[PDB]
Order: sequence, then structure tokens, then C-alpha cells
Amino acid sequence: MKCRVVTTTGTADWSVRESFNNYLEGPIANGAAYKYHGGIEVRDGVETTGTKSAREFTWPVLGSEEGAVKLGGGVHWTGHNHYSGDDESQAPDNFILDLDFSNPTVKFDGNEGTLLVDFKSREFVDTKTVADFLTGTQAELATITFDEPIDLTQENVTVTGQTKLTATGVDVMGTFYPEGEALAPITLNLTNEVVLEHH
Ligand code: HEM
Ligand SMILES: [Ca+2]
Ligand SMILES: [Ca+2]
Repeated sequence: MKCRVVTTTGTADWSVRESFNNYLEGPIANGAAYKYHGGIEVRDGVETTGTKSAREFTWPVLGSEEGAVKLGGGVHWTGHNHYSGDDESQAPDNFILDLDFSNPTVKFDGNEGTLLVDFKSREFVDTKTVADFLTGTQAELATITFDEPIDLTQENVTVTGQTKLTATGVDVMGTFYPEGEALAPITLNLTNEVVLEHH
């Protein structure tokens, strides 16, 4: 028989949302109202440059399967720290806004797709509550429309998609965005090594 093996490498450029990074690193979430400040930490292969509205993230491609590009990496945002004592080891447990996205997956079919993410985010209850984390594994955070159909049999792919928050994503982001809210666009920078085997 004739078999096709596709090995996909590369990165995805996805800032999540510029105005969210601007707010989180700014004086509302991490200014003079709070004794302890948080910010943004990245891990597991994410690269980042800039701060606030200029911040960018690149996420490493782990590989592909039929209809999906699997990314690695994690980003953690923290703000609105509710703790004002003198024990700094308490601060990490007291950020009212405490959001983590990791291992995004881009599912696709032609020029449509879905952005899946592992998430851990405190629920927004009110401004005086450190609420319990909401969590999800490969949850649908956004829908995607690409500027061309995704074809992983092409060796070099650079394609950008617009993203819109899902109903699931509404609760992840504290209900501050409505369903359908635009998020940052996602660019896939892929190299697809296609090997045909008679085997
Ligand atoms: C003490 C608790 C909180 C306070 C006082 C607070 C305050 C604010 C304020 C005043 C804004 C509007 C800023 C602007 O429009 O320029 C805002 C925006 C926002 N907040 Fe928070 N917030 C809190 C908790 C949270 C939580 C837990 C989340 C969960 C992710 C969250 C997510 C957001 C988002 C997504 C926006 C929109 C940012 C944008 O414009 O892109 N907030 N918050
Ligand atoms: Ca070539
Ligand atoms: Ca292109």
C-alpha cells in the first residue's frame, strides 16, 4: 500500500488579546491598590517579547495529526492580589485574577478552525473574593476563520486566522468579554515534511 507520513514543526504567533495584556500588566490589575503584584510568566517553550499592548507570544509546534496542529507551552497571568499582610509566601495564593493557558491545539477543517486550550482560571465572583479555579482540558476557547484553507501537505505554510471567544471562553475570562468577542489573531508558521512510503 501507499502511506503518507507528515511531520509538522514550527510556531504559532498568538498574543491572546493585546488589550488584555495591557490591562493585566497595567495599573488597574497590578498598580497602587495592591501591595503584591503579579504579571505574566511563560513556560515550556513559549517565547515572549514586549509588554502590555506590545507583548507577543510564540507557541512551539509539537506536531500535527489529521485535522489538528498540536502546540506546547504555557502562559500564566496574575493580578488583583487580595493579600496585604507581610508574609510574601501567601501572595501566590491570593491573586483574584489567576489565569493559565497551556498546550493549545488548533483544530481545522478547510478555512475554519477551533482553538482548544488547557485552562485554569479563577471564577470572577466579585472584587473581594479569591474564588476557586475553573479548569478544562482541551476546552474550546475560540472559533477561528483562516485566510486560506489549511493544507498540511504543503511544505511551507504561513496562514492567519481571526479568533472569536466561545461561550465556554466567556467564563474563563471572568465574563468581561461577551460571547463572540474578537481575540488576538493566530498565525501558524509551519513546515510540513511529507514522506510517501510503499509499505
Ligand atoms: C478584584 C477583582 C477585579 C477587578 C477590580 C477588576 C477590574 C477591572 C476593570 C476596572 C476593568 C476595565 C479596564 C478597562 O476597560 O480599561 C477590567 C477589565 C477586564 N478584566 Fe478584570 N477585574 C477583576 C477581576 C477579573 C478576573 C478574575 C478576571 C478573569 C480573567 C478579569 C478579566 C478581565 C478582562 C478579560 C478584562 C477586559 C480587558 C480588556 O479590555 O481587554 N478581571 N477589570
Ligand atoms: Ca523543500
Ligand atoms: Ca499566507
